[PDB]
Amino acid sequence: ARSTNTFNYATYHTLDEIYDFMDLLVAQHPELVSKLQIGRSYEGRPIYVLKFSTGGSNRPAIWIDLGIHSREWITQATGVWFAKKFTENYGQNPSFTAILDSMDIFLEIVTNPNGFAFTHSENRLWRKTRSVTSSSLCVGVDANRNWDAGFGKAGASSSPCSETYHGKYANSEVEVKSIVDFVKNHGNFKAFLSIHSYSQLLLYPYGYTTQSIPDKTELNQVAKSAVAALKSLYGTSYKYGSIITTIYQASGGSIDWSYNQGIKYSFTFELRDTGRYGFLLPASQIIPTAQETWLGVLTIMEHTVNN
Ligand SMILES: [Zn+2]
Repeated sequence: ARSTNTFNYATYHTLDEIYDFMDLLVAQHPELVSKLQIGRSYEGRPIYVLKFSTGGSNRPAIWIDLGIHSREWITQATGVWFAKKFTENYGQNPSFTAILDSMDIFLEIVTNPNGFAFTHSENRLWRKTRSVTSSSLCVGVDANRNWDAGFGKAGASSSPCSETYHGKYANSEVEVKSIVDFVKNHGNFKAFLSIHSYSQLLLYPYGYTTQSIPDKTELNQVAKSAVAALKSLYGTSYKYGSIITTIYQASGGSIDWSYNQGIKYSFTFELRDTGRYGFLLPASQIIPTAQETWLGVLTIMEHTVNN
């Protein structure tokens, strides 16, 4: 509440608390962290990105988004923890410090702020945006089916009332197009990580196609390493693979898009658990989730700085 050291990372928070936290961190570490507004949500909420940088030009960067599906509360929670951890670990952990000395990290903690507020206000299990309009009484888009990556192919629904509605057209959702513009403008993203829950998967492209990416040996080996790393803290077991082979055909996804933009290190995380609590993960599992998931992200970041 009054500092990042006082903020309770072991509980779920509302939108206003997470936004206030962003200000606390920026005030506490003005030299390392910048808050960027890359857009406004459908219902006009600021869309915020935290930039961690040690200086430089337009340094190669890591993108990280969390909470694009609003009900996956473990992701926004992890996302606050990560932001603190970046400030803690800089100059303490030789490895994280070599990363920030050369690369920037862009972290979007609440990708889908309207959906998030709605999970607090009215429906805990809401996952879509809150865009209206058309020939429908149904609200919102699945923002992870809205990307220009096999948009409107099988693996996404053309029904507005669907939980997997893709939207009217690729990048209809302002929460998506804001990211698109942001990353295309920057032009120097090397990794792109989207954070989801649940089922304990690490996934690389594609969802939308059975085509093998050209980088599949490397991405596979990276995913293997990062899952090994993650499991080392608490024994938490992930599976890894391409989206389409591991789950099922899915179109308009984040990672397919970023990989098609030439961002090679494009991974999605589905965090704990495997279905005991599902989206309603106990607050007592926040910090352990955040701590292990860090070891997996770190591993990918290392690989990135290195290739
Ligand atoms: Zn999700």
